[PDB]
Amino acid sequence: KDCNGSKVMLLGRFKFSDKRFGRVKFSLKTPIADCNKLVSDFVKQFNPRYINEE
RNA sequence: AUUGAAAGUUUUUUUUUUUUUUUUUUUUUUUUUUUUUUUUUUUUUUUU
Repeated sequence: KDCNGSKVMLLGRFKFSDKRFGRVKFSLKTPIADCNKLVSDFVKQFNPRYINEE
């Protein structure tokens, strides 16, 4: 939902059989494009199933 | 049936010889097998 900050994502070799391995987050370094309106449109059109990452 | 007649114009002789339809005469002169086409798309080096 937030353009200026992402959630935590599982990625790497071990991300299920471990707690301290496979926790990464994304961020925009050049937010030069309007993004919040785009995210709002996407969630208002498709209504994606929000999920949480252990 | 004569004045009154009975006789092959016949035998014999090669139209033959000499002489290459011959010499010269390149089926060649030219014409680009080119021309448009991305070896491309899909796939988390990974779990009890």
